[PDB]
Amino acid sequence: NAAQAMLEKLLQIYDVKMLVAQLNGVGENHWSAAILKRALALSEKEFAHLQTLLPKPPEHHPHYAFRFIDLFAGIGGIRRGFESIGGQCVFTSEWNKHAVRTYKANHYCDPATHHFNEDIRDITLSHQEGVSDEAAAEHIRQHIPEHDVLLAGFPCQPFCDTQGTLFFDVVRIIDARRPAMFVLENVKNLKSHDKGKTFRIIMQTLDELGYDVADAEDNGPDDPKIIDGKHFLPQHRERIVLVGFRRDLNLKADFTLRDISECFPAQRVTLAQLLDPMVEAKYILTPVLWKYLYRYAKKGMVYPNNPQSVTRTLSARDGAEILIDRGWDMATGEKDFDDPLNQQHRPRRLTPRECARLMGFEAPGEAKFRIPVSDTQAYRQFGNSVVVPVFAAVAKLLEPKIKQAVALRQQEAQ
Repeated sequence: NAAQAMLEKLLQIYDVKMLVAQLNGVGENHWSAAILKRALALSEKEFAHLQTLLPKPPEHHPHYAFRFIDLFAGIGGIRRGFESIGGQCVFTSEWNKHAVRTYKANHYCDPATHHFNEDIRDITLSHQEGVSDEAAAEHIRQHIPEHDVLLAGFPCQPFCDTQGTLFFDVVRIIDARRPAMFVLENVKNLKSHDKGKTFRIIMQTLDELGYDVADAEDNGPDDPKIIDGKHFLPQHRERIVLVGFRRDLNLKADFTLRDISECFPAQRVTLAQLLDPMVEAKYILTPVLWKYLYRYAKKGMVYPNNPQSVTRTLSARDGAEILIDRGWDMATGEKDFDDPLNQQHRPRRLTPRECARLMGFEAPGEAKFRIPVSDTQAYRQFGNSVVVPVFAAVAKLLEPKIKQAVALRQQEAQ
């Protein structure tokens, strides 16, 4: 009966074609989609191999340090940091079906203690005018469990004041559930958006909810709420981070995101360290694509052997945009672009896994991160993601505060 249980979980994540290929790769039996479906309605090493395609629970399972939810979860960028400090994810909302597949491939999700939602309005009922605020709150609580830390990456939309936006849905959820803390991620320029109206309305809304936001009054060009991944990984990637503390709990104390610098690694990961020395040929640019990309570059090239690539930080400006040199001669390209000899040295694109390392989902040298989707979807996913070690650092700063909050409610239960 357990074999049918694994297959249903596997089919949420992987294409039938991939599972069939994986089963054939074990080299014991011949498999097809139809035969796989038959088995879903046969064992030994095949079972063992399929196990390696699913994430294991953390080492401390089933005992967790605190509870959190994951809104606009993507592929789990914000989740990783908090799972790392013993957190239990008890609810995830993510609209993008392919992102959900990558999420499920890398995060253990027990349906007895966790729920997925696709469309958040289905829970908040924000599109239903006739539902009262209290009835909506009661409805939200049916779907979203009690939690200590709310995590959200919401989209930047212009603006009872927040109505007609996804920010409103997040606010409805914070009000219905009153987590001890929240962490919201947003675009670096949030402060400038709509002549400052968006940031002002967001901060005022959060304050009126009863939350103290870290560094709320520190809004100059050195704003500590703006954190760049460049401190952890070799690319410029800034997001604004809004950390809130429920005021009645008095947890904030001296907390400040200025302390983030304590979390910076001793030595930063280099661009060179993230690259696989051997890559499939399909990553080499096609002759036509190189014609496109070359003219663009004239109207980001990495030289992994040039000493500078130990130092350099890729701008904000991967498996398309970021290119790895394979010995193209500039002068020859200028004289005769189609030179058959120089054409053996077209640059290559980053692979999805190298993009995973660039974003912090994958350690240098390692291949633990599961990518169950197409290269195209994977690039999109990594492009849309938070920088993992930024939020791991934030979680580390919050850990003592989170432990205090859990202690408070456990004592509040007596």
